[PDB]
Amino acid sequence: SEISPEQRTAFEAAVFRRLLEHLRERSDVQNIDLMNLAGFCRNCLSNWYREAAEASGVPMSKEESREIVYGMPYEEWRTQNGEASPEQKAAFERN
Amino acid sequence: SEISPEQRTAFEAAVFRRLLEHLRERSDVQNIDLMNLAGFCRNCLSNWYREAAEASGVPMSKEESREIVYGMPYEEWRT
Amino acid sequence: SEISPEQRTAFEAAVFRRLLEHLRERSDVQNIDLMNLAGFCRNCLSNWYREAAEASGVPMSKEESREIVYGMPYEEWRT
Amino acid sequence: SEISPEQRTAFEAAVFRRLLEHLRERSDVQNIDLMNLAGFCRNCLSNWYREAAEASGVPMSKEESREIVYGMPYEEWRTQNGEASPEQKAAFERN
Ligand SMILES: [Mg+2]
Ligand SMILES: [Mg+2]
Ligand SMILES: [Mg+2]
Ligand SMILES: [Mg+2]
Repeated sequence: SEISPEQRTAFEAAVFRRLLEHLRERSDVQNIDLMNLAGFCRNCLSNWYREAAEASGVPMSKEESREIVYGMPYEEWRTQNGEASPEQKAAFERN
Repeated sequence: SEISPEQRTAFEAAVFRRLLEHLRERSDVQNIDLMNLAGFCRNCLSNWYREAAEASGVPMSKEESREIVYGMPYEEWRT
Repeated sequence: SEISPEQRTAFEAAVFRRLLEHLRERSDVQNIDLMNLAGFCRNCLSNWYREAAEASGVPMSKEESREIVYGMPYEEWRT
Repeated sequence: SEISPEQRTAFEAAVFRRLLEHLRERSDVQNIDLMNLAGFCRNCLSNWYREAAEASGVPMSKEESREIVYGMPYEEWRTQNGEASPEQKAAFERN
């Protein structure tokens, strides 16, 4: 019921980590499609996180913030691109 | 690294609040299309937030979580 | 095993149609609660069906897929 | 647009395989909770699949149909039960 500002922040951070989980398992969900649809993507998330750290006095590169959001160097992730969609796996890769 | 657990929490929470704000301004983006593309929507966000509070020992209703994500009662947003 | 690819297709399709039928009769179960519990709902089913048709070379609209899953126009079900 | 009965069946089977994927990745989603909520679970799916095979003249045990739905012997799956929820992983297993 009655929650502290430290609880609100803990719940925001944790829900953010749930989102990150989720975008990592929906590796098929393209950033451009996210961009086109929703005006953000995993890159906007990395940038906003960078902005937050820089405002807190923590210097951080584009690629450091991306490793945080992606869970691996962004290069390791986007070269793990080339792969069938969930609906194409289901259609052709099973029976 | 040199970034403590509590710095991460700060940055993760700020980024979440910025997402929330950005979804409030992109009110033209339908939960349905977010769901069909990405497998989550504003209702999933409210659900994950509620589940986070529960996981931390704080019970919370479906409507409380939605108030938080939407920045208003859900039914007022539904308009 | 002794069960061919085409037997599987038969059985998988029949089980899907039985699920569909069972969700039509459990119209008291809200898409929202299905979504918050299981991470899918009747709208995800319609979306997956549309994506299956697309994956097979057949374009299909959001409303066509929903007609199939709901057994009626979505808006008529929304009532 | 205009689709054959063989296409309808192919799309039903494939959407069923997408569901099965999904329930396998949401291994945290309990059958009882599914039962309580929705009047079905992964066991009802196994049973219906069994009924369909038996009607097609294919004998199949309770446990064979379950291996089909679960993707592994049901024993290997339910002993891989005891594990933190997604929200508890996010809360306590990260920073
Ligand atoms: Mg972006
Ligand atoms: Mg959702
Ligand atoms: Mg859904
Ligand atoms: Mg059941």
